[PDB]
Amino acid sequence: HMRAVQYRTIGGEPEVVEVPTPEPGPGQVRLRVTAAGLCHSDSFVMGLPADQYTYGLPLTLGHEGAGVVDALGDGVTGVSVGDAVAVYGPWGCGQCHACARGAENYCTRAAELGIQPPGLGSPGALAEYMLVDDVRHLVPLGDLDPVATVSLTDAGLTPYHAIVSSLGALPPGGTAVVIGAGGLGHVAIQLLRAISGATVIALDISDEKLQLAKELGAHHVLRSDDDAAARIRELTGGVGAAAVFDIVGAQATIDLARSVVAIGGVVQIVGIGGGTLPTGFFSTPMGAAVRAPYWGTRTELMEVLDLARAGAVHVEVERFTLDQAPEAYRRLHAGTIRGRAVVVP
Amino acid sequence: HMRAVQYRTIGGEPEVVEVPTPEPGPGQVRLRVTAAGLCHSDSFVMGLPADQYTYGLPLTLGHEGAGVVDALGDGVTGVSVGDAVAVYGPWGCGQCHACARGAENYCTRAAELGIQPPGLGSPGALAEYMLVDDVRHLVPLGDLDPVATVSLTDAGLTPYHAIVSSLGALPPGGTAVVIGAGGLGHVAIQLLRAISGATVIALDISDEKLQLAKELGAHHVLRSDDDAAARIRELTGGVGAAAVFDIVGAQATIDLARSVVAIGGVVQIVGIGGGTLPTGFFSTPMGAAVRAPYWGTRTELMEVLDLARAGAVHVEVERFTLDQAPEAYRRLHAGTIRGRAVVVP
Amino acid sequence: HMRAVQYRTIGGEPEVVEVPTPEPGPGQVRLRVTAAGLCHSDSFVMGLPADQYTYGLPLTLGHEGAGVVDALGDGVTGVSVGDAVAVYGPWGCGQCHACARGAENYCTRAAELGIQPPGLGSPGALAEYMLVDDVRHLVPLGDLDPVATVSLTDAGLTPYHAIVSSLGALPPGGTAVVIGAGGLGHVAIQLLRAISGATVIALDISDEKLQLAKELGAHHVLRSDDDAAARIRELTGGVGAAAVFDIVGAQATIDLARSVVAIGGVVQIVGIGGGTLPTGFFSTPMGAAVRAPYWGTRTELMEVLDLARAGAVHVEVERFTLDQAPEAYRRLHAGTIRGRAVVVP
Amino acid sequence: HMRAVQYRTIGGEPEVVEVPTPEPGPGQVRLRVTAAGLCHSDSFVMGLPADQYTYGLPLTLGHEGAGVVDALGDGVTGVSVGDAVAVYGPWGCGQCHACARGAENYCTRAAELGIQPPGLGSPGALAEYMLVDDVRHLVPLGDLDPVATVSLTDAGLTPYHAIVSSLGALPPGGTAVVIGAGGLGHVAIQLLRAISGATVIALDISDEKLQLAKELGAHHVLRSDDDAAARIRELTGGVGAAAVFDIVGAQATIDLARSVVAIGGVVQIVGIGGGTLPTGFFSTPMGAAVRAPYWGTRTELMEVLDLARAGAVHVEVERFTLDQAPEAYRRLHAGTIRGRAVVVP
Ligand SMILES: NC(=O)c1ccc[n+]([C@@H]2O[C@H](COP(=O)([O-])OP(=O)(O)OC[C@H]3O[C@@H](n4cnc5c(N)ncnc54)[C@H](O)[C@@H]3O)[C@@H](O)[C@H]2O)c1
Ligand SMILES: NC(=O)c1ccc[n+]([C@@H]2O[C@H](COP(=O)([O-])OP(=O)(O)OC[C@H]3O[C@@H](n4cnc5c(N)ncnc54)[C@H](O)[C@@H]3O)[C@@H](O)[C@H]2O)c1
Ligand SMILES: NC(=O)c1ccc[n+]([C@@H]2O[C@H](COP(=O)([O-])OP(=O)(O)OC[C@H]3O[C@@H](n4cnc5c(N)ncnc54)[C@H](O)[C@@H]3O)[C@@H](O)[C@H]2O)c1
Ligand SMILES: NC(=O)c1ccc[n+]([C@@H]2O[C@H](COP(=O)([O-])OP(=O)(O)OC[C@H]3O[C@@H](n4cnc5c(N)ncnc54)[C@H](O)[C@@H]3O)[C@@H](O)[C@H]2O)c1
Ligand SMILES: [Zn+2]
Ligand SMILES: [Zn+2]
Ligand SMILES: [Zn+2]
Ligand SMILES: [Zn+2]
Ligand SMILES: [Zn+2]
Ligand SMILES: [Zn+2]
Ligand SMILES: [Zn+2]
Ligand SMILES: [Zn+2]
Repeated sequence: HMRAVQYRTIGGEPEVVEVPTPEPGPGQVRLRVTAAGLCHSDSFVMGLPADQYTYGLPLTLGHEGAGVVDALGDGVTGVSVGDAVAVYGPWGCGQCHACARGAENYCTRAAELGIQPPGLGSPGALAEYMLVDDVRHLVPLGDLDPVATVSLTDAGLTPYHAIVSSLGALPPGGTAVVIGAGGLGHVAIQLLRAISGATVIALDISDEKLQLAKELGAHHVLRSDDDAAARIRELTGGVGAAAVFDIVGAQATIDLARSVVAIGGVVQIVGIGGGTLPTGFFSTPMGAAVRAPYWGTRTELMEVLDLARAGAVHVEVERFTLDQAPEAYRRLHAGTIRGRAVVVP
Repeated sequence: HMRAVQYRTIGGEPEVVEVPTPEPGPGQVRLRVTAAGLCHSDSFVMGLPADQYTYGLPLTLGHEGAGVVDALGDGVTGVSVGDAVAVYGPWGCGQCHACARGAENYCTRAAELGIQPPGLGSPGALAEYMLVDDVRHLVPLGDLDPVATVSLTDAGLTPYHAIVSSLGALPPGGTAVVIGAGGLGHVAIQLLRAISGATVIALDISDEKLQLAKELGAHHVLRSDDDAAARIRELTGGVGAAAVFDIVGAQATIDLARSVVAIGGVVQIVGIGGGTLPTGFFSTPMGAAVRAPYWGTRTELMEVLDLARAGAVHVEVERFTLDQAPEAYRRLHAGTIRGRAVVVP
Repeated sequence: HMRAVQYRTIGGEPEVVEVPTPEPGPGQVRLRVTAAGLCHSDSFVMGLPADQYTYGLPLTLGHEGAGVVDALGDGVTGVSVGDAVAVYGPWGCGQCHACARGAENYCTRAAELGIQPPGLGSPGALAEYMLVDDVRHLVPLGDLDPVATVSLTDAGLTPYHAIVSSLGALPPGGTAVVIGAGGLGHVAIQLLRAISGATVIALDISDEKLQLAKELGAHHVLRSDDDAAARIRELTGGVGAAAVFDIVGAQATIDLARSVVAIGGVVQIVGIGGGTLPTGFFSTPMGAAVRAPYWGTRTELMEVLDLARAGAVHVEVERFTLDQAPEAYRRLHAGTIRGRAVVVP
Repeated sequence: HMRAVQYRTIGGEPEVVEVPTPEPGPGQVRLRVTAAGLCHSDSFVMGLPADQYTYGLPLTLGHEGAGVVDALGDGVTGVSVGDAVAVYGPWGCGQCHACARGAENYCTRAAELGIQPPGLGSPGALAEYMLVDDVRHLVPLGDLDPVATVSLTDAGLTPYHAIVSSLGALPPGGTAVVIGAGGLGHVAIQLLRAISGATVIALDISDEKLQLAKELGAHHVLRSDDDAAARIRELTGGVGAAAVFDIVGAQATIDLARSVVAIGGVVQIVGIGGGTLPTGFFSTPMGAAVRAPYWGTRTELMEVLDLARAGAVHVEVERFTLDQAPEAYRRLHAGTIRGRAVVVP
């Protein structure tokens, strides 16, 4: 009845399979999927041992989703069949203190209630159709290209969230360091330019990726190696960086972040790569804050899409078919994706 | 001993005159003036009746000052002879709650203590030399061109201050309206682009000035006439503008601001033009805030200069000599200055 | 089938009448009403000429509602029959930028969509039963006394909102002025003590009401008369008040607010009493902001109720029956209610 | 010429000694010391090995200072002989971006320029007289008791700073945990009550100290032991604490802080006790921030003193003479000081 990309066996690769076409229950909506982004978080999930994997098998992947509204569940109002929409991913209960400010990413009853994001417990977007639990998890696209913008649902939303949180500690004329210019990173750079006055130093491990970072707005680019810290120190007059966004989050990138963050600065550990930053006296500088944020808010998604509309941010897309999804994931693990891999089913 | 531009007779024009070269008292510094901006606030001061004028005669004009440090007063440390510096203008006591956060513009003991800005009570910058009361009112220029950047001391500082105050009410994807694209206005536009994601609508009364506004970053430009409000309504989907910066502040521009500010929006009345905005229920929308800010903070000046360094903002300058200062002021009143008039003595 | 208090004829008084007991449509919930507060906003609505009145006749009054969940509409989840809940009143669309941060009070599509608060267009709480449009407009009471706390839905929520907005301009050791110690006012005073370090000056026109204000936390109380401004000036060392909350909002109380707000201060015009504050240069001080807020946010309601739980705030209640509702409204207009009139049907 | 308490030999105890009475150089002021607080930071400094100790020998101790102005240095204005003043301790350059907002605690040129706080490099307050570098490091006392309030210069200032930084993450009705109810801790508790709506859970290791914490405003007190985490979990409905202030900062107290901080919460590591908090994914919860703040700002000091004036905070003082300073330090290390040890010379 419909085609989809699923994780089905622990330690195995994602596979294109045929599954039932779902029907919207009451409250729910079905989208005909127009675009679906691939995220390195998916590689992280599939790289988990059986004892640590909690999302059930099979799992349709894909938590960056956009589409056209296909069918309405019982009692649904707010959207009409035919509306083009992006999917807000980090679902929450809707009612707690956090959910009420739109910050369903920090919902305090989601684990207890078994609420799970699409592609991370609930059925994802890498399919011809998908279900969304509730109308508040849908944002209008207007006449934004779904393929061009779908990744703003995470590749944009997540670093935007990290940046907005950090703005107090990034005055104009301060310096922001971005470690990793990939899916999130290449959007992170653009977002720092759009809404701060900060000088942006990007880092990565291919010249080719550094060149894209330069073009996307990075004032300075640097290889992520042993020299990085000292060059960043030189670039900031020895003061260090007011803000550091680590989009890798390995021990070594975190170590780098610790050596270059300024007095009173902030480190957002965005990338999930196995490290921790030892925060405390004589480890991190005085006044320096460290945080590992997760995804972002409903308002923030809308805001990121509005930046797309205004031409202030865009995704560098590498386009694929549904059948190529496995192939594309292999490319992503190998580091041969330029920007974001996006599937059009 | 030195040449200067002064206001000497009520209702009269500024004149080039010869005066004593001042010597720095203890705490004070003398600058050899490298650049001096002209502001429409000066026209406002000289247009005051005798009973309302409080700055004493004669008065050397010019509150946008930059220079090279010429001589040190007794006990001065912090600066060296030869340092290039911008002058922070809205002087305060240094010690009250406001002064301590750097916001000497909102100093609560300045009037009581007779503290007055250079060119607005104290001797100004339109001269070959000038005195600054204290070292904390000097900011380093580095290798910024004094002539290009001097006006960032007010033409930049003032609207930057207004914008920073308003950022909470300007999410990315909201709309900011700028009424008046003159000295402050043409910098205001650039600053909104540098540090917000907001769509900028500029307004003015010459096509020529609107064209410069477009080039400087305004997404949309509009003649400031009877149609303005409805076009702004159309441009925002009928919601109105999240923020309005009125750099004219006449009753009519204020009236315009009131008709277009959105629910929960903000109006910064920056221009001094004789009006007031009737703020209250069924006059201003629910949640809408109105403010008449003054100048800006010490940190904000530094921040604006750092934006100049990073190429994010600049002043469109029209250059003059000291002898042409009167001529230049006539031009400013007539509306035939492109950006900012700057004198080099 | 059920008893209710309605406004039925323009210029007439509210009447106890018998109406149909409503049934919950899909999405909706019915409450058995445990308490219903009376607000002076209701007097304002009933005092409107026919051409300005937009809520339709008849209208069941009462926008401060609490209850026990009586029946669930089709497809409703989140609440169970038997749950004790407060009603969040300033309803919005749920989906716009403002609604998504919980600030349905500043919803930008409510007027267009005909969305109306209970007791202010939709059927209110002064009845044995009431309908709520959606589950997100219900907050749990836990084991808070509905009668004691119901007025926190507006009498608390509204000034809390005004205070939270103003906190940046109320450092500890600054002074907050509260003009009017009535339903909102007597809670406003308590809230300023709970969550700021500000010295509180309350004002009113009866000694008896001033005495309650003193007891509820006001550091200083003053008759609202010609001497008020100078006493407030003396009390602040001539600086003025960092924040002023006018809970009357008549021209004279607004005039008072203008004369006493400090440089860089803020005025929240909370009371609806026909005035406007002329905001602008030489009318309001430099940096002073003026705002007419409306109600508050979803998070703020929860926060106010949590303060009640912690014993940090309470409502001084004057208790009535449904039959006494008209009588109680007469008392409120005459100024002989101590704190808040609350009806228990 | 004058008596003072100094650290003179590595690993040795502080001694009362006779030294020259200092004279104010230009810019400087001499205080006749009216009170001098003892801080556990001093124990930390004296417990340092020779290779890690950087403050030179001898060193007059005492960084909580208050006094009466005794003599003016050359060119000093702002203060008069006879003015009662508290000493702002975390000195900075005065001119950098941080210093300009008053945050000399986060000055980015202090280490480079050898600027050192009184009692932590510069000569301290535990003496009959002391020198202050500049007038901006003095705050007026008014008619506050120097002995009662002197410790607000650090015991108050430091946690106030930590709390103010955390307020965004402490809505009213959230929970704040304070680990350690000593000099800073017992003020921290009061400050959380004064300026937030948060429920306060204090912890310590003596019943006697816990009892004082209860009296000073702690809603709940708990022994700092193996049960602490679970009781805190029970007390917050399993959500955890929105904010945790660790005033011990040992590995075990930091471990406790990590287990109880909520999703989106914040940990301020205030105490210097040798630990670090491993901040990062699956170590700290999503959105949780960790920071090790240092001292506070100029505005914050003023604000804390203004809270004292208003009766909102006070120091529980244990009074000593200069000769008893060594004895008092022994007591502090042994944990037999109730609140703050204060010396009156
Ligand atoms: N916190 C969140 O909510 C959240 C959300 C989405 C993704 N993520 C995480 O963010 C990280 C990045 O995701 P993505 O989709 O952008 O990955 P990606 O594969 O698109 O990009 C990774 C980039 O990191 C670069 N890189 C690798 N090692 C590096 C090093 N030592 N120094 C500098 N650069 C280095 C690569 O060259 C590449 O450009 C992942 O760990 C992912 O799980 C986190
Ligand atoms: N608040 C403060 O602290 C502060 C500081 C500096 C200047 N100002 C004030 O700001 C205002 C502008 O100063 P400036 O130096 O930029 O003046 P300017 O002469 O450089 O520019 C004025 C601009 O306003 C435009 N204008 C005039 N009427 C208009 C209308 N009805 N609609 C749209 N545009 C209109 C003109 O065409 C011109 O471009 C003045 O009133 C000045 O006194 C205030
Ligand atoms: N902005 C909003 O969203 C919102 C919400 C609710 C109520 N309100 C408005 O707030 C105002 C107060 O409502 P309430 O229910 O507390 O009224 P109330 O009748 O309970 O209290 C009014 C109080 O104001 C006092 N007062 C009257 N004139 C005064 C003066 N000149 N100076 C000082 N005190 C004076 C009275 O003595 C009384 O104590 C009303 O205008 C109401 O419509 C606004
Ligand atoms: N970050 C800063 O800028 C700054 C400033 C001043 C002081 N400090 C540091 O703050 C800490 C406290 O200073 P103080 O003067 O208040 O010390 P103090 O001696 O006055 O108080 C210490 C308190 O901690 C309690 N305590 C010890 N171990 C504990 C545990 N495991 N659990 C709970 N409570 C415990 C003690 O019983 C005592 O009440 C020190 O480490 C000091 O160096 C930091
Ligand atoms: Zn992802
Ligand atoms: Zn939730
Ligand atoms: Zn000016
Ligand atoms: Zn001042
Ligand atoms: Zn009301
Ligand atoms: Zn809405
Ligand atoms: Zn200390
Ligand atoms: Zn500094």
